[PDB]
Amino acid sequence: GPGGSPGGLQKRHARVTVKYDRRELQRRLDVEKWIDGRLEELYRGREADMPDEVNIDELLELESEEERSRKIQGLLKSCTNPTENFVQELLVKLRGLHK
Repeated sequence: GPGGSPGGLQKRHARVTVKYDRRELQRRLDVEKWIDGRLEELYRGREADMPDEVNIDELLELESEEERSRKIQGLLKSCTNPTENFVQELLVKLRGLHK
């Protein structure tokens, strides 16, 4: 439509925002901004349609490779477009501590 579109948002396949806004890590602010911007890109309605957000948990305070980032990749494993961001985001965040 002329800008205002009725159906076709594909910007939030799930109110999934990471609750990591209080810790010494450095992926918390990005935690809410990375996942919210993820479904904003992804699409919701074909693959990731389901929720997906956990990476920051490990890097937040675990000392274990982005195990959670792999979990979201489990539900988003499908990937159908810029998903490369969703999967790389959860992983990119863990790339702060796990290096």
